[PDB]
Amino acid sequence: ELPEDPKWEFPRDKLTLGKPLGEGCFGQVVMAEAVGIDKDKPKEAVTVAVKMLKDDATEKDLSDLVSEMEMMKMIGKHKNIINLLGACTQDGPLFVIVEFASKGNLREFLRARRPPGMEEEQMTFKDLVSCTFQLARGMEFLASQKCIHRDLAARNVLVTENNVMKIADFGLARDINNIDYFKKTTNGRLPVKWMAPEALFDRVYTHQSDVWSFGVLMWEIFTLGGSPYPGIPVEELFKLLKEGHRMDKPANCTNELFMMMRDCWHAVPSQRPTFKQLVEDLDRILTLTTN
Amino acid sequence: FELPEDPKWEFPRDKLTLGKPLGEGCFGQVVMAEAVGIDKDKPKEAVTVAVKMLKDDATEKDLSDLVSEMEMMKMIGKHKNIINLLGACTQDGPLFVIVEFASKGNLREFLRARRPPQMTFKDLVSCTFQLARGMEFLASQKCIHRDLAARNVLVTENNVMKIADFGLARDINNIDYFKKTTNGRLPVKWMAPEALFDRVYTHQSDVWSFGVLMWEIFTLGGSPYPGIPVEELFKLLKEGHRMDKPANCTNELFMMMRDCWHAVPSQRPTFKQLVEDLDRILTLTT
Ligand SMILES: Nc1ncnc2c1ncn2[C@@H]1O[C@H](COP(=O)(O)OP(=O)(O)CP(=O)(O)O)[C@@H](O)[C@H]1O
Ligand SMILES: Nc1ncnc2c1ncn2[C@@H]1O[C@H](COP(=O)(O)OP(=O)(O)CP(=O)(O)O)[C@@H](O)[C@H]1O
Ligand SMILES: [Mg+2]
Ligand SMILES: [Mg+2]
Repeated sequence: ELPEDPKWEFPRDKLTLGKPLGEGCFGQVVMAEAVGIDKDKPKEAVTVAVKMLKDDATEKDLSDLVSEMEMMKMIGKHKNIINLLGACTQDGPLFVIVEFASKGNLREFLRARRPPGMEEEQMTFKDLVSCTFQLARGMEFLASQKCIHRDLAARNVLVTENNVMKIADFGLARDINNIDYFKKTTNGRLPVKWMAPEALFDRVYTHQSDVWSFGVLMWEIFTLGGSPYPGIPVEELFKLLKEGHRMDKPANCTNELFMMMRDCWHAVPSQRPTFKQLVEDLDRILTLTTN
Repeated sequence: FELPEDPKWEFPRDKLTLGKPLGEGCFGQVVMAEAVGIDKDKPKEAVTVAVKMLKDDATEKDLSDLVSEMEMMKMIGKHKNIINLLGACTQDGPLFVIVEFASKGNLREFLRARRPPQMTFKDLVSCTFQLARGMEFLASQKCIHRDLAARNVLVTENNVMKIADFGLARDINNIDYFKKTTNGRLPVKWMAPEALFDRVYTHQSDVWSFGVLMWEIFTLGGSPYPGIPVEELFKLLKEGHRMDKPANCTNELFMMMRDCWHAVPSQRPTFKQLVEDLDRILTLTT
């Protein structure tokens, strides 16, 4: 029932499962040591992350984990994407082997480095811009691979030992050319506070709906891991989005970067910047920083 | 989005004092609260309650499921072995679904906490009987739970077993829902073969789940199909694989589990038959 793909298959006896990285809703992720995984360096144990099902897994949990594996095969290598390293798909549970990011998700990373008195090492304004630029490059790459993430948010970004930002969690990602999928998708399982109005109301997913999400990701970054639409329950966001409600400027944010967020949140999707435009604009801001 | 007001279930927000979170869920949050007017007979009286609500990262489906859960609980009458709806805050704010507090939490953790390195055989039979009575009542209210398991049973300060988590429960008369259900969101290890392969949900699919619940109880919160990943259960169920007898279990109670797991749904006992058979075992025990 699981697909065979010999070029991605990693032998189970070379994989040593270690500490769980969090107890998980639709699966479990565990630290592991993989010995041959780097073909250049056989006999060398690489620390990896292994996504697998839990005991109380649903049919949909297995579907989603297979889809996530296949979506990662279809997406090329990029510096700012969590890349597939391998899979165990035969004579046992499904293991999807991905790059370990030692510093965890970006939400927790930002929150851990907050200055005191909002209610370890601090991030500079330049660091937050570097972060945003890196993620813009990741999404420009994804858009070019015909991939809509649909679940872009700080909690779905991972940070490596070298502070490289990596887009992760491709379980909800779809090919923009998947007509049949988009024609029948009923009730959304995308966090409402990160959804483009057209995605929320009309079930329209494009790279431009990902750009809206990127704007919320920017807001998350410049609030040092704040929660969007603070004090507004999801229940009331529906009505507020239709009336053109938008978030206000974070503390760690210039008017320039806040106007970019506002552009990301244009009512008309084609009037939002492309990721390509976001990479160029952010590059210019990063080089003009003047610490 | 906006909910209609059902005046008989509406509770005013200013009478509800949210307290300690009882654990962050996957599709929502449950919090302890004090509700003062909640019992209409006793207006002055502060009742400790549980409040189900959305999280900040809530999906459209999370809101749907919380509304459905509230509506399903309205249809179900009061019963000692069911978590009952007490009220809802549905207007000018986030949806609060107010339910009976069970101080000792879910049955899985309760049993695991009392494992030898506290429960008698009679206690485990009492547990099973109580839950059989709960499900007999639900079946009679035209409710299919679909997600019967130890983690969806709550234990009160007085060790009363209460069936909980009606989020996935459906009315047998909900044909529109059953006609279009795509990929299941029900834990595979508790699903009747007909529910898993054919998307057929009946009281008899709940009876299969009850059998797994029995196995969970008599293993003191064990994990079903031990060492068998969900991935390989699909094939094993088609070949008629069934779990073996727990240590703390009589041949009688194990044969009842096996009956609950009959291949043919109509050949599985009804909850009514399970209540009568378990009553007899409870009175003949000790
Ligand atoms: N490749 C990887 N390297 C390091 N940490 C990773 C990782 N992939 C995931 N993680 C982290 O492991 C933890 C797993 O927690 P959990 O299993 O509850 O997932 P989650 O909280 O992200 C819910 P979901 O992924 O279903 O949206 C998270 O902190 C996640 O960011
Ligand atoms: N009415 C109630 N009284 C007391 N405890 C309750 C309760 N309803 C839920 N709980 C407990 O609160 C905790 C929060 O978990 P929650 O109810 O969100 O489910 P869960 O964490 O098992 C995953 P799921 O969302 O799928 O149920 C659990 O320990 C649960 O058993
Ligand atoms: Mg995530
Ligand atoms: Mg539960």
